[PDB]
Amino acid sequence: GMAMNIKELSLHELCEELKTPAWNVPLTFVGDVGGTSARMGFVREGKNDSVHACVTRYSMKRKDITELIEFFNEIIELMPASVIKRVKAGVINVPGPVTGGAVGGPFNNLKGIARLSDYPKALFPPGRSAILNDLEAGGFGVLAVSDAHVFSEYFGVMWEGTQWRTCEQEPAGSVIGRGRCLVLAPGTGLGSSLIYYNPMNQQHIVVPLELGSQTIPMRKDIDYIQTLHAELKLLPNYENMVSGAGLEFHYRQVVRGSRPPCSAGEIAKLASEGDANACKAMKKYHEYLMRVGSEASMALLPLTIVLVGDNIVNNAFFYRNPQNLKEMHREALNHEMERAGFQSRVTYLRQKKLLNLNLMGCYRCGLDLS
Amino acid sequence: GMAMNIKELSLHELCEELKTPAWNVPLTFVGDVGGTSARMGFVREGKNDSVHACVTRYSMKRKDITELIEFFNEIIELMPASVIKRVKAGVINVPGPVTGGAVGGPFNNLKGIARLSDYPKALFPPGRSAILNDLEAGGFGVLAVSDAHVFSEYFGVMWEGTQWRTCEQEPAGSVIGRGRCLVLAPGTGLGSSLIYYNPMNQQHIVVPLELGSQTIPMRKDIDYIQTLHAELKLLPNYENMVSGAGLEFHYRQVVRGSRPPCSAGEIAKLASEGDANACKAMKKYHEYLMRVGSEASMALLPLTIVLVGDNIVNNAFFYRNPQNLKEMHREALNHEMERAGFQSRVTYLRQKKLLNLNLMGCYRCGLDL
Repeated sequence: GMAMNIKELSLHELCEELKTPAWNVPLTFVGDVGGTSARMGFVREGKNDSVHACVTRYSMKRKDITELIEFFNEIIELMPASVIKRVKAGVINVPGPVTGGAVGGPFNNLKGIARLSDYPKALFPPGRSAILNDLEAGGFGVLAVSDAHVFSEYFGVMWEGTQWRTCEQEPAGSVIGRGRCLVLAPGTGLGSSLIYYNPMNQQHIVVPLELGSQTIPMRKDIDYIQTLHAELKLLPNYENMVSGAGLEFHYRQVVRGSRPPCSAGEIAKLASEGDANACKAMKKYHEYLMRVGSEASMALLPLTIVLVGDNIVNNAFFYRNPQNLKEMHREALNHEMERAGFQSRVTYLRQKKLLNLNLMGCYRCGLDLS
Repeated sequence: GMAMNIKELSLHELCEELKTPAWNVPLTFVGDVGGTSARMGFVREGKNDSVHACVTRYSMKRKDITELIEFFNEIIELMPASVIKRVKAGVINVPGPVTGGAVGGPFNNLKGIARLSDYPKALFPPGRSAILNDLEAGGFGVLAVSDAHVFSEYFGVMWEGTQWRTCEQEPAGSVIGRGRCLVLAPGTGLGSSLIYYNPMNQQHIVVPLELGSQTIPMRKDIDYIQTLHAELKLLPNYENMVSGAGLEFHYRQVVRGSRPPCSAGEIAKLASEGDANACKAMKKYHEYLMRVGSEASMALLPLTIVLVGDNIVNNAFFYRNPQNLKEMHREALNHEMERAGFQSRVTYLRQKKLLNLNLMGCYRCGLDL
């Protein structure tokens, strides 16, 4: 009964899976491309707008984005032409910027440039293909979850803002809402995209952002910011406070050289076990994330803010704690324009169950290419 | 030449104009509705995607948006049946929020709620009508200028960024460009909208923003910001620095009591005459506008930033001064992320010719229907 089903198989197994009756339907080709590995295969529609994907993991051995073409051709050389003929769209996500929806890179951990024109037209049909940024795909993934009617399975409400009930009929967290949805991916970095709903075309549009690189506006933390400024030799941006590196800094500031310096991972682990210093560090982290939220809540007027990614799912213990919710809520309203209720109109949600949003995003984006 | 013409006429004269052969063509009804006045009439297409509007000025004396209906009915009762038949679409802009392109308000300077359902279907035909927010119309107006091939007539390049040449072959400022365009409207307030470009279908989409209400992030101006904080009893936002009130503040800080306070109008006038203090005040204003630009250049990665509005046109003397332009440019690059060239990617343009972008936006939106 799962609405979102991903099976990871070998290439030979994938080829067998595709010849089963259930897969004798329109297919979308999808590729989730990370630094070390890529997951690529086919997505089909199921009962009740469910989504079934069958992908194969490929190792990016050469650390070269051009290697994707060898994978594409390997699939075309192995798959019967008659299976590939039912491919109606092709969309992949790459770990870097994309011009048009065609030309991807440069990348941090990979050589070369992803070019859609260099891809085989059999997996990437002309006029019905795209290369997306990871957070654009992420944001399309959020739609796909909404579309498959199981938003409440994958996203929990942290708190409901005042706008939700004036704009939406269903319970908060049961759908994305026909209103702007800001997606924040607080993990090692700070990924941001705005999902816009256009009334004039009956369509939701995913807009990648760089919220994380804006200079932190101050509250009553002048000294705290200056400590990081002196350390980074850079005027701090949100990502500086909301990142692995930021968490490590928050920890250092808490323990004041009375306990060893630790990593992001260790800090989160300690925090899950109730270590007060590590928890305090997490709170500082979340204080700065709520500042991204409060300012963007004003700049972009979102109906919702959704925190996504594995880091968020794994840190559920922080978001379930009612005390942490109150402190986050308080900070998310900490803005002069809260006097007119700008910050309190926004519903905040957190991803509460693991899902590769990118794969699903590739799928969902493909549906608008038709 | 003149590919974008807006003529302001009396109602009786407008009525005569519309019965002349040149206007015997599909028409769009348009209304730019502000706090004090409304401009409303008809737009037609001409040779080479040219655009011709005839509008009338209505006073919003009663300060009530419902009054628009009496204007609509006055136009229908006076205009020949023959002219009203040619209306194919009807779009107006209102100075506040709008849901479902239909229901507008509540407003800060006007009583009541704008409802498209109440409006006469002869001026607002079914399935071909909308109510826009002003910044959205503004943003559509920019497109309309681009569409009508005369971007270069209405907008001047302040400076060309690196990105423009990587996706356009024609001169910067000749078209809006296949990329995001951030519209900033520095006037009494500070309006903002992002004209998103969707690469997958080549569509420009107008997304209203509230960039002006964001908390100013610091550079080396901690003390300057605190001076305004202590005055406003509010942590300052961009609009606090970039507004009539902000300009007045800049002037006060420059003269430090030595001269009585002047108004924004007076400050601009003095600055056009070469008054050093007034010029310094305009520098300060523009310093904070470029800070909106530098931060938004990073958050929203635009291909262009376009400064629009009458205040920008009327202040051309400031932007023509090349020392002023260098100072603005330096501040627009004054961001940590300029080390990766993010601020330098962006082409900055200023509106250099008067044109009611909202009326043209209403027009352009009524073609996307």
